[PDB]
Amino acid sequence: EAGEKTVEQFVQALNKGDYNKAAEMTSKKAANKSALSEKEILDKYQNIYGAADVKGLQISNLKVDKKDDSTYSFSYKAKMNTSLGELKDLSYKGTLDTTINWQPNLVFPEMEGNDKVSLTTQEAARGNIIDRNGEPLATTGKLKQLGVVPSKLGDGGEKTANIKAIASSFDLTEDAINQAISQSWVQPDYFVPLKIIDELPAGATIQEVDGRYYPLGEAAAQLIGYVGDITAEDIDKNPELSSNGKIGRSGLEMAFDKDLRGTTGGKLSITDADGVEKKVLIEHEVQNGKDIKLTIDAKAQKTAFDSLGGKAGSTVATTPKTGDLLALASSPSYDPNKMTNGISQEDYKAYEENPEQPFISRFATGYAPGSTFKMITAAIGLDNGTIDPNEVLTINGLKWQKDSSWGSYQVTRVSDVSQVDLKTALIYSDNIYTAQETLKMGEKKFRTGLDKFIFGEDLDLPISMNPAQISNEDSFNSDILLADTGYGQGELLINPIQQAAMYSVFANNGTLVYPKLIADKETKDKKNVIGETAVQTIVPDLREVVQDVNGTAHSLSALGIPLAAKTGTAEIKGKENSFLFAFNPDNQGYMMVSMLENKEDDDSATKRASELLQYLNQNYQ
Repeated sequence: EAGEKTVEQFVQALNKGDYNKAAEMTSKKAANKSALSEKEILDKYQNIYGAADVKGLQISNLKVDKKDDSTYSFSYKAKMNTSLGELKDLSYKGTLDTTINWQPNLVFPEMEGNDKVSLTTQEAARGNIIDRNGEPLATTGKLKQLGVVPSKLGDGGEKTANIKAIASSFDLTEDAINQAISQSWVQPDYFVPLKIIDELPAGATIQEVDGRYYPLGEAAAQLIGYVGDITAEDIDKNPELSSNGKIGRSGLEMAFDKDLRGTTGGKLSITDADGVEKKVLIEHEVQNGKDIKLTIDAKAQKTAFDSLGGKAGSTVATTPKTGDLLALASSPSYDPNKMTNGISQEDYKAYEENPEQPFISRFATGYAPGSTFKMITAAIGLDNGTIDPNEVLTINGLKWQKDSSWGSYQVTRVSDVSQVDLKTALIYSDNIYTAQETLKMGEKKFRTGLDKFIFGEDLDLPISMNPAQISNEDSFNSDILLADTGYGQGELLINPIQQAAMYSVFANNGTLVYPKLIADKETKDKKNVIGETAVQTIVPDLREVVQDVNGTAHSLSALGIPLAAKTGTAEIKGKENSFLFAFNPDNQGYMMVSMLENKEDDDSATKRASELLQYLNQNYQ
């Protein structure tokens, strides 16, 4: 009858922690109907379940018959979550009076009379994400935790005045302080945690508590990611997750959650009235999460993020001969510490509504590579024999088009240099030279040179990422699209990591070295991507891009360090992105690609790259 509804509500009240209503659905105390009073059932359920942090109690196979004229029996299978994992396949049985004749059979299947529960949980320590030199990127730190002692809080209006004072001095609703103070585990003299603080009234104290901590903060927020309290929804996906631990929601905290979380150790069992083991429900051994060391340099990461100055952009720093990802900075960013602990709705809405989008991992976002890609188009042209470094094109003005069939579109350069060869085009960042040489090269030869790269490949990196593409379809279907792809801004989509991968060929004499994030990983490369002669022709021109007084990266020559560089721009609609590629041509110890997305006028990726270049030249030979 309607007794099935009485069982559904009973499991629903137990599922969300409401033990008083669940106990209110029980029958009066007797020997035929119910074994305890409602308060006794309340205390038993709290003491047992809440100690085990029982959440996500879900039932199935619910069958309800009718035993006598006023009794109806019921049975169902149940699944539970504890600090020790999932309790699946649990057979519950009992009677109905519609009320519930409660027996200790309904706490755990095979308890009877005055049986107790043994919960010994003592373990867990999430693995640490450390940099290439052992510096912490995601460890456990001592955080400041403000909470309230109910006894030292006051009586009557004193308590209300102090609650309003604490709620006003730290921005929290009065109802939160009163709800945490009135929760069922709290005692008058216990420390009730309220918030973690990034003038303490009567009752407010602050403790030092272990918690997930990110030393670099926003500087590595996109890469490392952040952690969050496990919900019932997450327990639905993976059963072995403890119902109280933390789970990585983004970045490497999520990509490596199984390797970093370990397994909480303990034993949940049922004992008799005299404490002798009856049934072992759950038991596992303590296993802390495994630490994960990356190729990231802590100081290089911090410097590459600070150099972006909060503007929209990204910076990737590698050791091109091995592929070690020294730095993966994305700006703007968010506070991961304030994200894992206590984040207000207003601040999270400010994060999500920011047009610059601090949440996106810009180092893994496909972009038009800009006129930097000129290098690639040059190398291909030097491999197939299309581009003679000696030949000089006569270019008049700042705009050019193949013919009047382009209508209103023209390729734009910045410097009106009449005689332009390859070295001059690299020094002045000439887009017209590149467009003309690309059109003379043809689509077939250009795509032949391009397919020697990593277009369409899915890199072996623990970062969510889409493979780089040359264009939308397999053919350009347009001379304009071919020319624009020539100087790196058509339907091209290459994220900064893939950009560094492709550009590594100039530091390995034509061999592409795939980027590496895990330090233990072996070095994988791809040989004969571009010819050796193309490298030995372009790299000195890339030196001239810095040394010549009209090189677009001449401001770096003041640093007095061996640099081979190439600037770039990309117009999308108008919005303009700035690019800088730079590496040590003497020892190939480091390589760097930086980007300013939708740059402010007078701003450039080269204007902010000096300090990172100095650090990399000092510490990576």
